[PDB]
Amino acid sequence: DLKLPRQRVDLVAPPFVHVHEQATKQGPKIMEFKLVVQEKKMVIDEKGTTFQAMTFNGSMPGPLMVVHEGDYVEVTLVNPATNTMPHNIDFHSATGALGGGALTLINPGEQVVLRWKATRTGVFVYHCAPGGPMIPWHVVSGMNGAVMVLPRDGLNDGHGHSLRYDRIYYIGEQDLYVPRDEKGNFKSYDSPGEAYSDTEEVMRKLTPTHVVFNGKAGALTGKNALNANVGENVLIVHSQANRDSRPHLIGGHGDYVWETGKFSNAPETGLETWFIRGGSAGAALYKFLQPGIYAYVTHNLIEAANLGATAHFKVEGKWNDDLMTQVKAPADIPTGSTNENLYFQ
Amino acid sequence: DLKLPRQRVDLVAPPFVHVHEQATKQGPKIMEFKLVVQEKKMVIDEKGTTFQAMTFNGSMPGPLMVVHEGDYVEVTLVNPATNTMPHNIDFHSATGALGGGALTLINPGEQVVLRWKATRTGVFVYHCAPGGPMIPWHVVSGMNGAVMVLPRDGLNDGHGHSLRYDRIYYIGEQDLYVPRDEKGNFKSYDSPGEAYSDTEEVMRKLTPTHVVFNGKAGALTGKNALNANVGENVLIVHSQANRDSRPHLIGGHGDYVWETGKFSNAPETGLETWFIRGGSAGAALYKFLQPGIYAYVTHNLIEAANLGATAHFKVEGKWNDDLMTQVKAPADIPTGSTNENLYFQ
Amino acid sequence: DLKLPRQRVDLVAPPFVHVHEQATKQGPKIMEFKLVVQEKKMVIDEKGTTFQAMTFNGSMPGPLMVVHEGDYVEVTLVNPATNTMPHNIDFHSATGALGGGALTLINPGEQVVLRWKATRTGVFVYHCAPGGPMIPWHVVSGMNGAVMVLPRDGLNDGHGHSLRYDRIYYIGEQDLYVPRDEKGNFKSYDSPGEAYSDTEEVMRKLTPTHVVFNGKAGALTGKNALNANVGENVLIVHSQANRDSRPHLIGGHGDYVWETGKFSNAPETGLETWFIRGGSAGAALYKFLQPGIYAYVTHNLIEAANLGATAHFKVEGKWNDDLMTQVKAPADIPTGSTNENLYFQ
Ligand SMILES: OC[C@H]1O[C@@](CO)(O[C@H]2O[C@H](CO)[C@@H](O)[C@H](O)[C@H]2O)[C@@H](O)[C@@H]1O
Ligand SMILES: OC[C@H]1O[C@@](CO)(O[C@H]2O[C@H](CO)[C@@H](O)[C@H](O)[C@H]2O)[C@@H](O)[C@@H]1O
Ligand SMILES: OC[C@H]1O[C@@](CO)(O[C@H]2O[C@H](CO)[C@@H](O)[C@H](O)[C@H]2O)[C@@H](O)[C@@H]1O
Ligand SMILES: [Cu+2]
Ligand SMILES: [Cu+2]
Ligand SMILES: [Cu+2]
Ligand SMILES: [Cu+2]
Ligand SMILES: [Cu+2]
Ligand SMILES: [Cu+2]
Repeated sequence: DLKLPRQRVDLVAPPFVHVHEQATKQGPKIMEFKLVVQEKKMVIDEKGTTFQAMTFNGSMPGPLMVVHEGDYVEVTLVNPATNTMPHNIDFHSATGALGGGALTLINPGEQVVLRWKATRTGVFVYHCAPGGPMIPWHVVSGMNGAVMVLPRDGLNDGHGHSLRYDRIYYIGEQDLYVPRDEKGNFKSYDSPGEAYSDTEEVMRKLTPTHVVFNGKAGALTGKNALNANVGENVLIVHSQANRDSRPHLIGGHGDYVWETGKFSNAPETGLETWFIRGGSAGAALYKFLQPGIYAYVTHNLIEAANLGATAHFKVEGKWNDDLMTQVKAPADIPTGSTNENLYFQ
Repeated sequence: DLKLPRQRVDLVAPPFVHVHEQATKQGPKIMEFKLVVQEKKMVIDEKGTTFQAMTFNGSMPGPLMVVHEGDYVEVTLVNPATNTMPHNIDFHSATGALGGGALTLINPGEQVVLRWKATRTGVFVYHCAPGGPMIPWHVVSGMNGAVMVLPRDGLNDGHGHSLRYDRIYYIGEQDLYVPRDEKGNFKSYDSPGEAYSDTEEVMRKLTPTHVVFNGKAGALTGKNALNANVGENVLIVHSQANRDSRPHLIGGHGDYVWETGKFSNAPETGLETWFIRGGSAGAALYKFLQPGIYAYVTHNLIEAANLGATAHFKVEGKWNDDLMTQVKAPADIPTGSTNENLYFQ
Repeated sequence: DLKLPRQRVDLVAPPFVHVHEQATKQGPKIMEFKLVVQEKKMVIDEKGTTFQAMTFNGSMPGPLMVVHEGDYVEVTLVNPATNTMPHNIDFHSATGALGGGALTLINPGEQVVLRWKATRTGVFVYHCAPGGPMIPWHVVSGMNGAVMVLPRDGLNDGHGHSLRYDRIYYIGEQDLYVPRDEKGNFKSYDSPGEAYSDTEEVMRKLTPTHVVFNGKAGALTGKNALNANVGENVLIVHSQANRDSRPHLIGGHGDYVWETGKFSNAPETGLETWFIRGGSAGAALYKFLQPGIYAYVTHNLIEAANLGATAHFKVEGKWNDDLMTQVKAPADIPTGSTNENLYFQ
């Protein structure tokens, strides 16, 4: 009895996002998405450590889904008979039934269809939540993604001026808890079930062994650096389903930041580092002003450099010597300089 | 020489709150409260683990005290001779003398009366603070609560519209540090004094063994679930005196959230997860739109599911199929479905 | 080809700040600062524990640099030949080249001159960032400070009223990771190089051994307490380059707080505890209303009392009995009192 145009959306693998319009004059639609659970071993660091992962659509994070305020979202969740455990899905964007968790529990070999109305604008987390201690275990094993619900008029700056992005990326950050053997080496398992008890012991101490973007250390570095151009307005959506994060664009700023991730609230301007609370998504706009390599990190630098949480942007364009310049290149300290006279010696 | 009506308030045990008016046309009063320290063993988890607790009024958290801006708050603190240690009280709502800590130090068998003026609106923490390493130890042993100072006109949305709650609850979150024996079992002690040295060693590593609401794992689940009704505006006050928290209503939102907890600042709207900084109280409004069970958690899910930090709301009313509906119940995956053709396989 | 007045600034050791104007009618200048790297052993706690530190200008934190929006900042970085490692500098206030890190790498015996334009107002972190795992190691060894870029009209309250401070202090908070021997005693090293491998193992677990303000436990207590007077508006700038902090003035409030530290955003009013995200600086105003000792802490009380993160303010003036008063000093509990009748017994 819900009589609205339907539209099928094909999701893509993060950090890219499926095609969508920002501002729209189209009325409300039923937007149809399909997610298939996949349990599999994945590599999570540059030394080749492996991990028994559980994913939506084979990726960590799950794909970003984009709809407009007032749309209805109809999700088919599929749990193929190759999987070993029950799974479900809960959307933080949705209202009732534990975000839909209470309506979507499916055994291997089954599927379910849930519909929810997109009544609140912003970016939101979605994750598996089977019940009890299964909940943290599914989420930290990789079963979490995000949804963005745009206002029909697109983003604005909270002072009645429109904001438009040229480019969008979705960075999902994941905390992982990998057991070690007596000698400190990471342990390997043949199934998720088998990893469980040792993993639980690591989770209980609340300290991750890895903190990764897009599912592995180095995933968004080297040849998979993110691309941009001087002058472009880039939206970066950042989610963390379980633990806090402090995103920082090294060499840049957050021009407009919705750190709690909800478009009904005016963004903050000109931030250096912002804060994603565990269990939420945030979004930041930035207009690149200078070419070159930028590092996008969590600004716990131990986690960024040593546990895996660094992505790269490669930005093409012309350098602006007004903003920054090397006045004098590295040179010998002058013989006639007197730094030994300074207050602190 | 302070000539104002006096009024005695009877406190109640959390998560309930003593009777009060929201908006008031009464002038400033002296509001008189009494707190009695109690040291005692308490059960803190579902396996029956016990802990040497120190409390105000026998509860963790201490009772919520509610007054209006401009009131004077006169607190009698009582330390009965059955207790073993000196205690005091500091209010984050108050100005001077370390929030009153410097005026309220009492040995067992003594009492003291402090008066402070409620000049700043919001929710605030109160806690014991005897001096030095005693401070964290008293607080994490349970000696902390909150006070709410309402504007005389009641809450507003920051755009000049009144906000009124139908129902209020106070959730105090507590981090606990319970020593373990060689074999990993939790240790038991006959006095707070005796637990001290082993507890200090656990505190120094900054990782709690339990994170509980209203003093124990499961305290606000089962038969002590919180009650509400579709349509009701519920205020949830959340405090954490020592460590950060990220509250999340599973299946719901924060309609209006004062995450730093101060009513002079306009609330944020439509949050998924909010953030209580350690050493503070926050407050969130929500109007229930759907019946059923909701879980209120910190959205570090390891802490929520495995360390104790989950409460339940049971909400009566009629389900709204517009907001959310199960279109197709769990069913076998169709033989003629082709999920093996999807981008991620 | 940049034709502007130059002005040399002499930095001073934190928590004090070099002389500057708040509001200015002067046009843009080139502001010239010099920083010299110093590697040396420092004492970091009250038991005399030592640590292989790396600093800018011999202090942890580095000096606060103050300029106005539109100024150009020209920094000479000097790495004397007594040091053992390459170092550089990155400013979060600057745009491009990893905040200048990519232009400032200097070996011992060398110096470099970088110029950046101060286009964004607020307080910002600066830190060494040589590349890879060297980055967290340099920062947590002490190589980080802050810069404040003031609006030309000075601070305002976000509702078009001017804010002026009578007094400014810079509190840099530092997380430290000191290795322990088998018996739990802190280990000593003869060089930074030698401490490295053991320090890395401690950093990987993400739990600091010390959390200190101005470079050591007790640095801003006793005879080095900070000074103020009843009636004065004091600006406290707080930075943390690597880990989150929750500042709290015990006995006071944050009258006006820029917790994300950026002056383009209206401050919050009347906070009890605020939140500095790791990798950022924040600023808070407060007008002292009462004389006496105040403690400025991070409100993780374990860290404040047990790991080193407490400073003192000593405030002169007259006590205001209206705001707070001891109505009845500590006294025996009356024989005819009946506390045994209270709801919680
Ligand atoms: O109190 C009525 C009773 O109805 C139940 C049956 O399980 O379901 C209601 O809520 C569901 C979502 O939780 C809807 O799918 C269903 O249509 C609705 O009738 C119970 O939840 C509830 O106890
Ligand atoms: O500098 C004056 C001197 O007076 C003291 C005496 O202890 O107390 C003042 O402040 C108290 C609260 O801290 C008030 O109770 C008292 O009435 C007031 O005179 C000292 O704190 C201070 O050194
Ligand atoms: O793409 C052009 C090329 O120029 C380089 C040479 O290293 O430098 C540009 O950016 C520098 C700052 O990163 C400026 O100092 C320099 O003036 C500018 O030409 C490369 O970064 C870049 O690949
Ligand atoms: Cu699952
Ligand atoms: Cu969730
Ligand atoms: Cu106490
Ligand atoms: Cu406190
Ligand atoms: Cu360095
Ligand atoms: Cu940085």
